Amino acid sequence: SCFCVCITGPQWDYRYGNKEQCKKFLTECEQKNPGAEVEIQC
Repeated sequence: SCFCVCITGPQWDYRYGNKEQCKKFLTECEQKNPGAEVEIQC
């Protein structure tokens, strides 16, 4: 099970899911938020 993160200033988003869902989360993070701080760990 993976943990992934998309931080945009004071809005902090997190997901717990499988690797496919966390890869999707980071792709969406990047499309919406080019400057986000990110993490994936599985």
